[PDB]
Amino acid sequence: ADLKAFSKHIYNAYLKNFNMTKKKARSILTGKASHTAPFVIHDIETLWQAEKGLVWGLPPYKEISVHVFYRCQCTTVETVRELTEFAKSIPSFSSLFLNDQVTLLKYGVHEAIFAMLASIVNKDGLLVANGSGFVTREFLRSLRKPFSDIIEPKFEFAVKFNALELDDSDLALFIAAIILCGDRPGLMNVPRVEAIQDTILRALEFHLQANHPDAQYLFPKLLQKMADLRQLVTEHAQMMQRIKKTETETSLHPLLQEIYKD
Ligand SMILES: O=C(O)CCCCCOc1ccccc1CN(C(=O)c1ccc(-c2cccnc2)cc1)C1CC1
Ligand SMILES: CCCCCCCO[C@@H]1O[C@H](CO)[C@@H](O)[C@H](O)[C@H]1O
Repeated sequence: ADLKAFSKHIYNAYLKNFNMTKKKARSILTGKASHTAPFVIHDIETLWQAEKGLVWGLPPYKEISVHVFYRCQCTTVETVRELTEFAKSIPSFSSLFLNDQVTLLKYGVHEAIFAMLASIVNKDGLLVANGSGFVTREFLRSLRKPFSDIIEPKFEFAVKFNALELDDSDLALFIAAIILCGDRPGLMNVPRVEAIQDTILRALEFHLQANHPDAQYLFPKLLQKMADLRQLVTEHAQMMQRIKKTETETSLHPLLQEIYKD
């Protein structure tokens, strides 16, 4: 009965802390938010114009693939910051000891990052710089290995995910469900976390039958997506290890070194 209130507070935490909603993202991608459109980045020259000021600091320069890799890090570290504030706005999360909070964010943020990335992605590319840019998938494909191999799987997941047609209120509960996961290694108060997760799942199962009355099997499809996200992030972490090993001139932000340390 109270699930509607617990879930409303999660929605508010979502709207207060995340830079862009799926709502705002889809209106830009479809040309319904402004009479100015995102600047399309599809090669070195458009990339250079975007950096020069059209659209928008980092470690010293090295090459274009690496440059784009540093822009991906900057966006992930920033999204880690929004996920930390989102999580702390969930009272039951803030009741956990600080070390359990860190353990859940450490192993959950990338799963949650890649779930939210679908919102800014279509089959042809994705938005950057708060919607001022659009970077083409074909450009990101043209990057040299291993940087194109770490990017392209996220588009595959994103286009299938977007076929579920979730709105921001669905996503807020789904993200909370990914972060409050009782399985993370070294978790201290596991029973307390599992109870929170279960509450969010029940809130989510209720929310879907109200918001998507005609979509059947959506809840078990979303549970499957959470299992798919765990595997996508396992493969992402393996690809990050190879970059650490073979791309020695490429630096990793220190906060990402901590997440990938284990
Ligand atoms: O392991 C880590 O934590 C760091 C390593 C991540 C490496 C893989 O990152 C991927 C993969 C697929 C899709 C999106 C991203 C990065 N993201 C971007 O929004 C993003 C930002 C800027 C550009 C960009 C800017 C300028 C010119 N060209 C491209 C493109 C994409 C989302 C945060 C995930
Ligand atoms: C900002 C929230 C995201 C934080 C994710 C980074 C977690 O790094 C971990 O921080 C712990 C210190 O508490 C260390 O003990 C671990 O060795 C380290 O892996």
